[PDB]
Amino acid sequence: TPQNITDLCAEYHNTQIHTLNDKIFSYTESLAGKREMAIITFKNGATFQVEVPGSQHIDSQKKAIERMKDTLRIAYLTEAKVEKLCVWNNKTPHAIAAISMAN
Amino acid sequence: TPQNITDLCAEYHNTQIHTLNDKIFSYTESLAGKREMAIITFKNGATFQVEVPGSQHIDSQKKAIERMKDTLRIAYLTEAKVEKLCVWNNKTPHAIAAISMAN
Amino acid sequence: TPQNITDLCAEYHNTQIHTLNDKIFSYTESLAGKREMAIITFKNGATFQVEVPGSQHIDSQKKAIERMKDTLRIAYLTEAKVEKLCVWNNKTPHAIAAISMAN
Amino acid sequence: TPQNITDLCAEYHNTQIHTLNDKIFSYTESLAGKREMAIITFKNGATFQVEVPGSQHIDSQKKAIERMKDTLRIAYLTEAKVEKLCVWNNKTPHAIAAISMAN
Amino acid sequence: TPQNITDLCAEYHNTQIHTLNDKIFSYTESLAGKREMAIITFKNGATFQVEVPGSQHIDSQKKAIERMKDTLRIAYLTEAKVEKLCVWNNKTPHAIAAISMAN
Ligand SMILES: CC(=O)N[C@@H]1[C@@H](O[C@@H]2O[C@@H](C)[C@@H](O)[C@@H](O)[C@@H]2O)[C@H](O[C@@H]2O[C@H](CO)[C@H](O)[C@H](O)[C@H]2O)[C@@H](CO)O[C@@H]1O
Ligand SMILES: CC(=O)N[C@@H]1[C@@H](O[C@@H]2O[C@@H](C)[C@@H](O)[C@@H](O)[C@@H]2O)[C@H](O[C@@H]2O[C@H](CO)[C@H](O)[C@H](O)[C@H]2O)[C@@H](CO)O[C@@H]1O
Ligand SMILES: CC(=O)N[C@@H]1[C@@H](O[C@@H]2O[C@@H](C)[C@@H](O)[C@@H](O)[C@@H]2O)[C@H](O[C@@H]2O[C@H](CO)[C@H](O)[C@H](O)[C@H]2O)[C@@H](CO)O[C@@H]1O
Ligand SMILES: CC(=O)N[C@@H]1[C@@H](O[C@@H]2O[C@@H](C)[C@@H](O)[C@@H](O)[C@@H]2O)[C@H](O[C@@H]2O[C@H](CO)[C@H](O)[C@H](O)[C@H]2O)[C@@H](CO)O[C@H]1O
Ligand SMILES: CC(=O)N[C@@H]1[C@@H](O[C@@H]2O[C@@H](C)[C@@H](O)[C@@H](O)[C@@H]2O)[C@H](O[C@@H]2O[C@H](CO)[C@H](O)[C@H](O)[C@H]2O)[C@@H](CO)O[C@H]1O
Ligand SMILES: [Ca+2]
Ligand SMILES: [Ca+2]
Ligand SMILES: [Ca+2]
Ligand SMILES: [Ca+2]
Ligand SMILES: [Ca+2]
Repeated sequence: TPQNITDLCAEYHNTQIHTLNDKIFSYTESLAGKREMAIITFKNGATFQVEVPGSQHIDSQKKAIERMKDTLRIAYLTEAKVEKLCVWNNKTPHAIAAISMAN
Repeated sequence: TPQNITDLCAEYHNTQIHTLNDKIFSYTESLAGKREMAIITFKNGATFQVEVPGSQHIDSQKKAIERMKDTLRIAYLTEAKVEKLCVWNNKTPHAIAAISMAN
Repeated sequence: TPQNITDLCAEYHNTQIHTLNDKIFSYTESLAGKREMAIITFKNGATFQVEVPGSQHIDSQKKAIERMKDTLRIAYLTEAKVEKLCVWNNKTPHAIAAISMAN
Repeated sequence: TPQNITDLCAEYHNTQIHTLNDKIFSYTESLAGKREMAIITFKNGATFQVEVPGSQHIDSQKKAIERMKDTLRIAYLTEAKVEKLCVWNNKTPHAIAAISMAN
Repeated sequence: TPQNITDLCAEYHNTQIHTLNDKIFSYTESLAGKREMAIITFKNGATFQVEVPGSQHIDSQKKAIERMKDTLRIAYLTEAKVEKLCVWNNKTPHAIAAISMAN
């Protein structure tokens, strides 16, 4: 299996790496019906979503989606540096597929 | 798909953005029957709930309701600055739909 | 809908408010069969349980029971000041219905 | 309903209280099949498990077993002082039934 | 039942102990389809996965797999020293079976 986010991201169609090397600037979370999601931004204005669970997910990606929103919240609150995100770039905002964190 | 809490709130009827730019002053949680809910307040007396799950919520919102109460608890304990709340204003106290945090 | 713990407590029979204004002194939790519960005390010796889930609880409370134990453990570990508890006072020890944290 | 760990421990056969008054020295966790468990140690070498779930457990204990593992991990990572453990002494290592924390 | 990670690790085929005595250098998390997993690395370049749940795993392991990803995330964010890992060495990268923390 790939051993880093760059290699993991490159296996998938319609994906790309954003290199942030920065903490999350804002964290937004919604419980509204059909927008049960999180949205993050960085200081540079880059904005990312964790997608609303739907038909494009295999429904074990379901637990993974919830984990990812947990990780973004704790990263925000701990000012953890986000190294890279692997995103689907065919969504607006870009939708997070993977995150890497390093000091 | 919205990129911020203001645009997301505008997708919903009978909602309003409140801007607090302040940490939560009090956090209340209840397990009592029919009042399984959370209430937050700010120093200025603004008071909001996460509603008891009911018929105004769809299946997809149930997990998000639990998530939002987790988020408010950790935000209170971290003294995290709350930027904005998107709220349903036909409820008293007003009911949270979404939160944004930035500092 | 109540906007504070005192008003919420008054919607039930056999409840009362304790005003602690103090951090949790001790936190005890048990996985022993039929005693799957938590117990907290304060420096003045006031002692409270989260009750074992049983037939006296409705389905909607089961998540909220789990949540309350999560809340008491993180409040203990962060030395958070507990303002008030709403408790059923026909249990020994008093059983927690709601909690408020402020200051 | 007991009001302290010592009184809870005395409801059960084959138990005893260990009085540690110290933080957890090591935390071990396993996902290997048939050893889905946690093990903690103290500096003096006292060693305790949270049992692998099985037919020795009633249904109401399964959430509490998961909770106890959560509690031990956060206790370890916060260096929380463990006052007492109630354990079954007919297991090797001794199996945790309850924990109390105080400072 | 084993009392430490080395003895646990000797219970399985195709496993070995790695002794790190270091905090995790990076934490990677993916929800990408069929690759829902975490990857950690240490400063020496040692790289480990928590494997995607699949047919090598029995039902009793599924909660433990999710727990182990929770553990690595919080270990990462607390800069907790990892003492040893027990891994399956017939995977790439080596797959985590168990973890011990001590400092
Ligand atoms: C506890 C209390 O009475 N506080 C009030 C504020 O009202 C609460 O908070 C607002 C946001 C809402 O959730 C109310 O239902 C609560 O009782 C009150 O805020 C104003 O409330 C009105 C309600 O229609 C509008 O939301 C305004 O936009 C708010 O400014 C303030 C000011 O009147 O006074 C107390 O702090
Ligand atoms: C361990 C012990 O005996 N503690 C007592 C207090 O009682 C405990 O805490 C109260 C809140 C209740 O849960 C009891 O069942 C516990 O044993 C005791 O508190 C008073 O308790 C009575 C009820 O029995 C009323 O609730 C009063 O409002 C409480 O002040 C205090 C003071 O009497 O003494 C020991 O700390
Ligand atoms: C190539 C890389 O990114 N790192 C390597 C180490 O290998 C990685 O980590 C090990 C533990 C294993 O998961 C490999 O699959 C990874 O690529 C490599 O560690 C040694 O790896 C060998 C197996 O190839 C043995 O497991 C040794 O015990 C490990 O120390 C080291 C060489 O020491 O080089 C880079 O750090
Ligand atoms: C809120 C906003 O419009 N911000 C702009 C950035 O765009 C956002 O973030 C990127 C990563 C995508 O999720 C966008 O959909 C989102 O609106 C914008 O970032 C650039 O977006 C490009 C696509 O339009 C592309 O992904 C590029 O890689 C990325 O750098 C930046 C720079 O143009 O400006 C912000 O204001
Ligand atoms: C690794 C080791 O040998 N530790 C010693 C303790 O034993 C461990 O911890 C106890 C609580 C049990 O879980 C043991 O199975 C485990 O090895 C030892 O504890 C004493 O062990 C006695 C018999 O093994 C008996 O259980 C007794 O209750 C307990 O106090 C302590 C104290 O002598 O020393 C460690 O070195
Ligand atoms: Ca800062
Ligand atoms: Ca402060
Ligand atoms: Ca202190
Ligand atoms: Ca220390
Ligand atoms: Ca550091």
